[PDB]
Amino acid sequence: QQAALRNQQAMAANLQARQIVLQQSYPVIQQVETQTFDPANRSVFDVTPANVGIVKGFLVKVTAAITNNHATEAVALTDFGPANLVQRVIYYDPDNQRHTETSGWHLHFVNTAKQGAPFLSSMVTDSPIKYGDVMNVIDAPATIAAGATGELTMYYWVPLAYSETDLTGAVLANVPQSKQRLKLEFANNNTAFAAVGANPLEAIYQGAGAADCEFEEISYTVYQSYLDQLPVGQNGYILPLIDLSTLYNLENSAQAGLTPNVDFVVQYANLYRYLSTIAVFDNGGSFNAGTDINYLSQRTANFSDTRKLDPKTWAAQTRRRIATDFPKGVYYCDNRDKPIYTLQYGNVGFVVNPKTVNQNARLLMGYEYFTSRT
Amino acid sequence: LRNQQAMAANLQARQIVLQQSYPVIQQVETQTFDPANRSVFDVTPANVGIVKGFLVKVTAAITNNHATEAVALTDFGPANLVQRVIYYDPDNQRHTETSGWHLHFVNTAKQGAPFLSSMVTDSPIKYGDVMNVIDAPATIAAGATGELTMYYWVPLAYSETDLTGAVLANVPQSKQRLKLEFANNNTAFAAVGANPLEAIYQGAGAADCEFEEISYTVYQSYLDQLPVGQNGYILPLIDLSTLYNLENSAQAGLTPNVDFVVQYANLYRYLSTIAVFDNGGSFNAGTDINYLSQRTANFSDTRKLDPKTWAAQTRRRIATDFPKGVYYCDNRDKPIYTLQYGNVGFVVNPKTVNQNARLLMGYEYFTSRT
Amino acid sequence: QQAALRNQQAMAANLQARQIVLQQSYPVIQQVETQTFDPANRSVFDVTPANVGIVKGFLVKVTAAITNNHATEAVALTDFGPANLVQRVIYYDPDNQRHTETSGWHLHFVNTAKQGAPFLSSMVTDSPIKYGDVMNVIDAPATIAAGATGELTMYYWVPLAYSETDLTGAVLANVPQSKQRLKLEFANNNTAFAAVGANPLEAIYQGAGAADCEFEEISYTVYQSYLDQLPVGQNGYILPLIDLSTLYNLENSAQAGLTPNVDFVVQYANLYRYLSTIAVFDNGGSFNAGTDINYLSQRTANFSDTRKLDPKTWAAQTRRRIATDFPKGVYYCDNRDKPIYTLQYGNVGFVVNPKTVNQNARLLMGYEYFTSRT
Amino acid sequence: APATIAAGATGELTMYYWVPLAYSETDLTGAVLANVPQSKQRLKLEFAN
Amino acid sequence: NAGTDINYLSQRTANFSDTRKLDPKTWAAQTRRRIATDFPKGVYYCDNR
Repeated sequence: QQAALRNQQAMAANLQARQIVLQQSYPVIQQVETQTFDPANRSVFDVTPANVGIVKGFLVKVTAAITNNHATEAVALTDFGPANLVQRVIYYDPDNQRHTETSGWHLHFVNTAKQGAPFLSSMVTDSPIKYGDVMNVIDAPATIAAGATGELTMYYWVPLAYSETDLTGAVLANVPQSKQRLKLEFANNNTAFAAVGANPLEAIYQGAGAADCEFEEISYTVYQSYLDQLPVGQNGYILPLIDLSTLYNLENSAQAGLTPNVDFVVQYANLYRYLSTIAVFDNGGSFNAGTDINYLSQRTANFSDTRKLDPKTWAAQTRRRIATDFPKGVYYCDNRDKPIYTLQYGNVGFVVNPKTVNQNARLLMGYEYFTSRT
Repeated sequence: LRNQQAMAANLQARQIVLQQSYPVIQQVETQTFDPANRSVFDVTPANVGIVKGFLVKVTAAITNNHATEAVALTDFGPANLVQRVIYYDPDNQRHTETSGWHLHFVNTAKQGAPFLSSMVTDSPIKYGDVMNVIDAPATIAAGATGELTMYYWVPLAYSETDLTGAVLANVPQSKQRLKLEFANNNTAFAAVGANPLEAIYQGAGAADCEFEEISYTVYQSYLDQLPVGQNGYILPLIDLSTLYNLENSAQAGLTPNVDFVVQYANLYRYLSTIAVFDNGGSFNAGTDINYLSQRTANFSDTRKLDPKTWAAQTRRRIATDFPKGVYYCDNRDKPIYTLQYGNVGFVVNPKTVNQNARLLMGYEYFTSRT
Repeated sequence: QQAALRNQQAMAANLQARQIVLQQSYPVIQQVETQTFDPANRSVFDVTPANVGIVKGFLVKVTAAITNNHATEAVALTDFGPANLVQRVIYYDPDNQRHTETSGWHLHFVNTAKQGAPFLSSMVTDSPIKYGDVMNVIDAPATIAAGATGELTMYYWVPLAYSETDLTGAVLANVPQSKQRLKLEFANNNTAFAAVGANPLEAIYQGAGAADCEFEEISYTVYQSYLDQLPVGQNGYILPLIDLSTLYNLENSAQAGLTPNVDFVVQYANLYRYLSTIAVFDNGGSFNAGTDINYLSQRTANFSDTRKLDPKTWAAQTRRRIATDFPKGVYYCDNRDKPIYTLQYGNVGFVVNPKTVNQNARLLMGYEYFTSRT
Repeated sequence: APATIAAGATGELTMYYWVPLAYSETDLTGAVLANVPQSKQRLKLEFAN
Repeated sequence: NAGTDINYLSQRTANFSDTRKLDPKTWAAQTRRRIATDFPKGVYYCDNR
């Protein structure tokens, strides 16, 4: 019957231990690996991080030099640009369980959503003191002319723990036996450059000189963030067992079958607690600023929409979250305080009712969620 | 507790039945007809002993009446001589309900090689395709008549030694129903450019092809002289109270580079899965797929593989590849089984998606009658 | 004295735990790494697999594009062909202990022996239904003409566990500290192409156009097969300790000193339990279909041959095992049910009594064996 | 290393470096215990060009 | 369209059995018994009252 007291007590014990760990341990961010390579030779890498304490996440620095060898035509950044330097990232913990498995662009948009502004960007102000884009932390030339070489830098934070204060999703890596694995599939000369008229979704640059663009090199450095000198007690190490037994993951998917003026519904799976949802309307390679959509919504089994909104009003809600708009055709939904959980109510779905549908149209979905390891 | 003993008893009873009864394969019905008149038949098997399955022999003569154009076998060919099969037991409970091609592919998966095929070897002794057990001419030229032979095994029992799914009909009284829908002049021939999925021949002369006639003979396989003990007949109650069925379904909504997930239902113990990528009438050898997988919600992929590596696993099971666009997955040792609907899904992430694309699914599973 | 009861009990406990692990865990096959490279730049790679649960083995997919740039002459596949895409494979477990260390051709012949037919081949039948070589799982053009480019695909299974049901040789990889290592030494432009008259043993193609053949690229993908969600008990994880403390390895060697009509004997070492033996008679670069051999045998210290047979009768025994013959000059011996163990009887040797011996003749031996980790 | 390389000639060089962790073969001061599968050691070499 | 683009319509239970798998005209016949005429082209009705 009742006995649910266990949960209540478990939550309290988990929160208490989390606090003790945060108070007693010390945060460390350490380089684990750096490599420079030619994408023509290789683009997929498997990084083996260190097994020390509780791992919170990885900061991945990526730099690249791209030369546009075309005789006459230039190329220009796509909407995602340097966020496409990493095509896909997948993490496995010591028990070989998969956590995040998503695209670089999705990971980057979530980094932005969680910062509350374009990730690691430099705001512009009227200050006479010379603050500004001094260090080019995330940077890429808007265009690369025929014969020119452009230099790019972009960063991604691959999260395990939900935040610096909420260790839900963190990973205990102390078993010398099995290693963690951070797999990075980088852009290469076949994904980074889109010809005029081709789909720019996964590309960095697009334009009439694309066929002659090539990477001179790509370099990456993985920094691992963790907590060391974990606190001990009578029963050994004090550890938030729920935090460490919960997966905090980002995943993406693709769905097709849209038709003008008809509700296109993407169901949320059960068991997962969805914190945020991103929907990219790849309208056959065209990315529009809401003009190809009637409305978007989140709906429960009951025909009840909780936020059926026209595109600009939907965008207004997002401006309250990241202080600007996501790129054309990218829509965001924050459900952090009340995660979508199909057990709480009936099934739930994310809805897009398109106004215009080009051939090969599809919705690319990105999700942020918590789920029990077991 | 219990069960340990229920299963132990079931297995003991199965063994006694196999040891004491005697297997019989008997013709129950034969018929010749012209599909222009009829193509659906309801065969009434005999209610005797424990029924294990039915071997269905189908022969047909196809005439290409075109003036100058020929037709050639589709990838499924004679496997499409039977379009669908449905079996109802004496208690009005359905077991298998699937297509002829899916049934045939499962027959192959269970044999471990193309069903009833003749393997080619260097033997100087004249073994070989002597009897043309499953046979069909590669092409039928304009004005020619081709002769075809096809066999299907409709299973009730899982195998010759595992009676799970078998049917007790020595008593039931009420009749069994083996429903067969055969190919006809509208399904057997595909014009150039048309979808060849359900057809036997395709080509420029298709519009003028027709069946001269089709014949079928159903053989029933059962166990007779059932063993009797104290309480009466010794029977494996679990085996006889479990359904072993094959079923098919169709799913659409595929989009390039996006995971297309087909959820497995709960309650069923899925032994195998077949997925056919009918890419708008085009059937490709993996080139239109990024990867296939089986996935558990919140536990990721247990076998996310590129098409060739997926095909490699299948080569270990049937010693060759299934036809273009046909993908197989063996889960016999550890059946897909979720207590919650869709806690597991079959995944196909397509590279190329043509108009009218869809996945035709085929399942082999066990489930309780109750 | 007795007390050997311990062994008997240990075996029972090992078998019981193996069964529980097989029944309770779930099998997973997951990609760990993929790379495309130019053999002119590099051909040796060290792959770091994931440390998750009990590792059973690795399925390695290798593809390549080879162009014959010769102006006029073609090249043809050698007897081993694509099986020589990988020259050598070596595996080290987390404790840095070496398991398999052998040639790609030997590993492939053992894959065939254990399947009971040419590994991952497509048999030919009279079926009218279009089964067949649809997916080209293991494939290579028989010849590559002057100016043409051929595409190849081959697969190797690198075993740790003996089989899917016998976990002897499997590896427990849970220590985050030390990584496993799978080293692959691939073919390159110096090993893959043999000139007319040169030794074809390690080459893929041989012919008058060989000097102008080159790889355009080689690509590999390593898939790791393992058991996850291992069963736990009162004493923690239930594990077959003998299985996990036994090495199941493949190794190869070379011996010379053959003389016509004289028994050439290769001794089996002590301690190892030899499951199979492969002997390749590289008769100075010539590979013959038994015609250069009087007989082969396995012999114990006692002049007692257990199977002294003429080449065709030896080949007949092999046809019962793999349903066909191994390539010219390749001889196989199955000792799986009663492994050669020099403790069981005196020393034992594999014998070849050659009829003809060319200059630079040698026997290349391949062994499959079990041995105690300690 | 050849003392000189004439116009048009190619010279071949060989050199060795011992990068010490331990002070000597008998004094292990400075040696490194490398048994944690997690984190790797790293030896960076910046060559002449 | 007036049924010409449909093979059949039905109501089916998980048991995979159909309680009324009918060709379009026969499906329409059942509706004619309910409303004394046919619904407009492409509109199909099913009474489960």
